[PDB]
Amino acid sequence: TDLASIAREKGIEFFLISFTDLLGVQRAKLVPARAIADMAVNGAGFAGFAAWLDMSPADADILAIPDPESLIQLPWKPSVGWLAADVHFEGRPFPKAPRVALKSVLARAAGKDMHLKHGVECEFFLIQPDGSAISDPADTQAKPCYDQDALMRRFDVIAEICSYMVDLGWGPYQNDHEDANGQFEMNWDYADALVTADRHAFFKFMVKSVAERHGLRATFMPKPFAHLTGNGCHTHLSMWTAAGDNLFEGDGELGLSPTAYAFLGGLIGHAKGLTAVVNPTVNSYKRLNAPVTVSGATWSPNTITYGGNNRTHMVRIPDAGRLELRLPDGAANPYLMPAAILAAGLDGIETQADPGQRLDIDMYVEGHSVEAEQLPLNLLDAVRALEADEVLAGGLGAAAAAFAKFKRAEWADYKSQLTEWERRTTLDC
Amino acid sequence: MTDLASIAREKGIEFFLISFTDLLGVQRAKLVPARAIADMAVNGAGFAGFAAWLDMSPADADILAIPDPESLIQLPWKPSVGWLAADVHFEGRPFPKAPRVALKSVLARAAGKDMHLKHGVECEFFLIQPDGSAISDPADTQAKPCYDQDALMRRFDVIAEICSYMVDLGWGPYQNDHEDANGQFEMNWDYADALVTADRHAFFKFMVKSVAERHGLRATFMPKPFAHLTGNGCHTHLSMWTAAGDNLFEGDGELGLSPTAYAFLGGLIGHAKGLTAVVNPTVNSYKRLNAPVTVSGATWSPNTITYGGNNRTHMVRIPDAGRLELRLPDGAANPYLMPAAILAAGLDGIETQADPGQRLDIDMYVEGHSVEAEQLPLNLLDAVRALEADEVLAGGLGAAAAAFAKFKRAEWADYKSQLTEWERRTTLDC
Amino acid sequence: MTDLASIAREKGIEFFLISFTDLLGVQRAKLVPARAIADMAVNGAGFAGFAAWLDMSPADADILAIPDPESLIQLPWKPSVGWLAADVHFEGRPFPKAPRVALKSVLARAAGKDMHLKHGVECEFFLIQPDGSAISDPADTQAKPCYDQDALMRRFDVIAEICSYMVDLGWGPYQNDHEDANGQFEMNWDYADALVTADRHAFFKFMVKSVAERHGLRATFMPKPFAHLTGNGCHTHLSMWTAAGDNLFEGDGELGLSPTAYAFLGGLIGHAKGLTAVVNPTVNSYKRLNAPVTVSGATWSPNTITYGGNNRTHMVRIPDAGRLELRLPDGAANPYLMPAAILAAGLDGIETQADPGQRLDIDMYVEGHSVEAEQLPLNLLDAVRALEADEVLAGGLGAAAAAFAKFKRAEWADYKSQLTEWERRTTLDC
Ligand SMILES: Nc1ncnc2c1ncn2[C@@H]1O[C@H](COP(=O)(O)OP(=O)(O)O)[C@@H](O)[C@H]1O
Ligand SMILES: Nc1ncnc2c1ncn2[C@@H]1O[C@H](COP(=O)(O)OP(=O)(O)O)[C@@H](O)[C@H]1O
Ligand SMILES: Nc1ncnc2c1ncn2[C@@H]1O[C@H](COP(=O)(O)OP(=O)(O)O)[C@@H](O)[C@H]1O
Repeated sequence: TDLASIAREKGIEFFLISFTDLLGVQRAKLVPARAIADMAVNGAGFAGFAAWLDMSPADADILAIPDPESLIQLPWKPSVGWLAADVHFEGRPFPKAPRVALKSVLARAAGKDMHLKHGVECEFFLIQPDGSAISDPADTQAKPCYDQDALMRRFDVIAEICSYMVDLGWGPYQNDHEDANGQFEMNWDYADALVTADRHAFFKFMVKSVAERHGLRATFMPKPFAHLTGNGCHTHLSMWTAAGDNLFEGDGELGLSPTAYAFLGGLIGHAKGLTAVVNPTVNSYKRLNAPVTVSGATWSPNTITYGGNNRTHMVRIPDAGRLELRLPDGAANPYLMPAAILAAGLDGIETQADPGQRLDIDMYVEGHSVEAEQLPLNLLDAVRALEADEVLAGGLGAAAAAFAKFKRAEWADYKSQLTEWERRTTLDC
Repeated sequence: MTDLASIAREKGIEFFLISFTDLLGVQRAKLVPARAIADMAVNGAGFAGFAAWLDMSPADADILAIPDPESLIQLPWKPSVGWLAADVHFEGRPFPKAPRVALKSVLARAAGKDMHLKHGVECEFFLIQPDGSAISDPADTQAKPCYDQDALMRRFDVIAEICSYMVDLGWGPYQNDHEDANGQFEMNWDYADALVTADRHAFFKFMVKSVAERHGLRATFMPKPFAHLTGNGCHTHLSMWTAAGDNLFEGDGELGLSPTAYAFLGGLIGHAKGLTAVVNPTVNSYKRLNAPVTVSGATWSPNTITYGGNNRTHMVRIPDAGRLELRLPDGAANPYLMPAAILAAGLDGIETQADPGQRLDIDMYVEGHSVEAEQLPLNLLDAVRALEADEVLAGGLGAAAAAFAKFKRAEWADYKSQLTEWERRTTLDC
Repeated sequence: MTDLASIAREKGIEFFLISFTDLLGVQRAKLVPARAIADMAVNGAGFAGFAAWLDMSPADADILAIPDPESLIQLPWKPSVGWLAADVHFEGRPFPKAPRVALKSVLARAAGKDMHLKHGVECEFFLIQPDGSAISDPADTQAKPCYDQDALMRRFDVIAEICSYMVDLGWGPYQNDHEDANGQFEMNWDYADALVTADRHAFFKFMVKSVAERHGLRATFMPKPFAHLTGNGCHTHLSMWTAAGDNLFEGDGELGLSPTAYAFLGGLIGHAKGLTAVVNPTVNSYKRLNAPVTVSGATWSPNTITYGGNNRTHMVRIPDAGRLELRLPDGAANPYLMPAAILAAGLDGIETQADPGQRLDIDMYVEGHSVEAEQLPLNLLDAVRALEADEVLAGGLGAAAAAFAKFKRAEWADYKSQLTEWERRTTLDC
């Protein structure tokens, strides 16, 4: 059926034709039902220059072509229908647009009968509308993870959103209060990478929208509070044949196949550059200065290492037939992130990359001793690692170079800023 | 035969709170939609143990909290949610550091000797301002406020609502009182098998806190929340039953007690110091009014390792034939570790035919200065040392004891850096 | 022949400040009454080194700070007090981690080759509100404020007072300027033997801070105290003299320089990265305005490892025949470690006949994007790594280098936990 006919059936009065730009910003146009047919076929016009797409004011408008299978009637306002879209420029999918970049990598893998499936653990904070503190002043204890009281104190927003995911058929299965005061997580079933990526982009918008409707605010910022741990976006990954078999399932260590370990080998070999994409902000690189590893230290790995059922590494092996990449944070682009991961993975497969030795230790503690390689310490270094990484850069195409340019400009901006701390500690130098 | 998915459908349960109690008594829970409960009930809900008070490592596999379907409680103030108590499992086995698991281990040993602990709890709590700075009722001020009719009825709405919930839940509530301190209250219900009472105890605190907050108030089970007032006890009533339904404490001796009851009592006396660490488990548990002429609420807490008689002045009171009341525990006492440690002490007393000593039919707050009675530990650190040195208790509670002690010493080091306003005001001019 | 007790009597000195500079540039001092100075001058003033920035242990014997009687300065704003610079001694020997001692070691090596470093410092500073939140003069606002006559005279009282002090002290002050940033100032004086200039540098900062505060203001030598303004340089002028009084940098080559000057310059270029760590020693030292069209005060700091010519756009300027100006250092540069590290780099250049490369007679803020010039370290951690990897510098400064690096990494770990308002505002909606 066409979108126009569905608009009539479901009572949809407007569609949000939406695309994700290089910085993860949701760009959208609100079009009345009477216009969906024309837009569905010809796309909605946007001036790509006004988004983060590294285009020119003199370029022809991009046409964003809605994927009708992505359709989501806003559960809090069903008369509006959300669509994810592919940005086209001059008659071709635009390779700097993240969803397009992802579909390209997916296409290469599918051509080898390898279909990436993933699921995302999107931690977020519920905070005051002005952003200055968490939403619950009573959520204060040192180890608040899974706090029953605080969890239920936010039952209304959490349960409302969860029920929405049930109805949407995402298979939500748990809601938690996470490690930091004010921090939460709502998990749902993994799916085909494109499906999960669309849900991911929609989910952030749904959480922000519902929080705001309850007089609160949600943030997926990696390190919103100086005194608390950060928002991870830990990602679970597996590769499937079209016929429905999990290629990662095998008879090797921990129930993993050689394909799984070669994929993991790409993740390891490509970790430095991968960091730039999945920890994509200046803020992504801040850490509590704590010798005694906080309860939430696990939100982020420090070392290019794996694995085991061990939340202390860059890659965890939770179970047979999957890998968990713990590297990504809450700012990770829903499309660029799976795309860059897949590019690194496929390469590991094609080069039969060796992931090295599994470390069955606590990398936060007994891993000071080990000569494990360290992850990039800031945005600029991660970006340089990305540019120097030919497989990764070539994997993502022109998205990589445009991304790197935006991040360098953010870096320059950042370097003009003063922290209160440096003023306090240097004024009397 | 208890199928959670089917009950969710019958009763309109949209979410379950799969919950467990950690070593510090904190309620840890995950909110799972009904569509996920079958899987969770069989396999458990995963939690990173490191993130709770379980003395685990960041690198450990997640624990799996396996819900006890029999504990199910639809939240009376929000029936679409079903609360479940759970046993922490680690590496395919029950996790001995988890309080509910520690308790079940002791009960199993007792049950193997055909001895079944039943207890009831007197969970005093205060109703206070949301910011915690004062009691909830500024008109509750009189020097002797206990059982004040006015103040009690002024909080009729919160108390009656919670009591009605307990009626419907089948706990057999039978009385609600204003207790000894201004702002202090208590709601009693029927004793039951220890695990049943423990689960109810854990749920009860959550219910009182939740309902208070819905009414714009706050509840606290803190031992000594106000410097000018007496404290929250968790006085505990105890009896031991055969599988066939006989109360072993019932007998022909003094006050209607059997020698078994007296030997159990003997274990409580013998293990008192270490017991204090578990049932008075916070730095705050050791604060006391400095009054030369006693006080109305002095009874909230015993000072001496003594019993008994129908006398609220001792560590152990004999309220009636067939039971002992341990008056030691305070409101911070872990709902599971407390019955566990008490049972460990009492089983040892029975096994050794422990002698409880002389019953003192005197007022221990007065006449108990004279009597050469042994004093209870005066602070957290001394209690913790007595616990670590107590083989029966430490061994009885398993690894839970050592982890508990490590946590308490860390709290103690924290406490030792703090300054009271008093010491500043009285020492600044030294 | 310089007797402190006798001078105290002649000149009315009631107290001495026996002072030393630690690795972070902090002035450590003890206030001793005149009656004690003889003993202190011979034996030194005791300090617990652990309590200053000297990377020592609580268990170490106190260091003894032995005052250099020749450094004596009666505080011009309070002549009853006599300031003395001191060498830190530990276990009967000069302490190599102490900056003044580190500097004297390098000078001794240079002097052993009949090479005597003389330098002068351009110590920019801002005059600011006592609370540090803004510059001291709310009327100093114009986009190009450099040498503003109005704003300069509006602070005539503090500037003239300090200048007069420098006149009486014999430093040969010759000019006072409003510098490039609003609120920024500079007071120049004659170059001198390196140790003399270093002592004066240390005293000067203290004098400016002290006099500003007496006038209800505050002075700061912080590199980048205001986000909207350029920074405080400590541009340093350098020449090397024989004992007989000849300036070795003077010669017949380009711009009146000898091959010795060019080889010295070659060492500055070769050792630039590591040098950056010492003379730009704070996290704050690496902040910069983000302007596409340069700025009036852009010159406060070089971006590239290049020279030279009478050109304020490079890391090294050749102001005139017979000297080099290193523009690298900022206001946080340790008065002793900075000349020490510079001299270590320059002596190596002379020893290796280091090639400085091509002089660039261009505007490096503009035309220096094109030129394939090497960039200076972009942050503290990278500078520190370059320093640790620099054998000549690390070896030249001795244990002072390693301790310095340890301190800077610790500051860095501290910095990495901080959030700017900018990143919160631009990332909260990610
Ligand atoms: N084979 C798989 N491939 C990709 N993602 C998966 C796979 N299996 C599960 N996931 C997803 O991983 C995420 C985390 O699952 P979860 O069972 O909570 O992991 P764990 O309990 O081990 O931490 C969920 O979104 C889940 O659906
Ligand atoms: N045989 C028993 N064993 C354990 N607890 C009991 C027993 N009998 C009563 N209790 C419980 O003791 C608690 C207090 O009972 P209560 O009659 O109010 O004591 P009293 O009036 O003597 O002070 C209640 O929870 C009650 O159910
Ligand atoms: N031969 C020299 N060696 C070291 N420093 C010198 C030498 N000559 C002058 N200086 C010092 O350099 C600093 C700057 O001098 P100045 O004449 O104002 O430089 P310019 O005007 O070229 O920018 C002063 O402290 C000055 O005394």
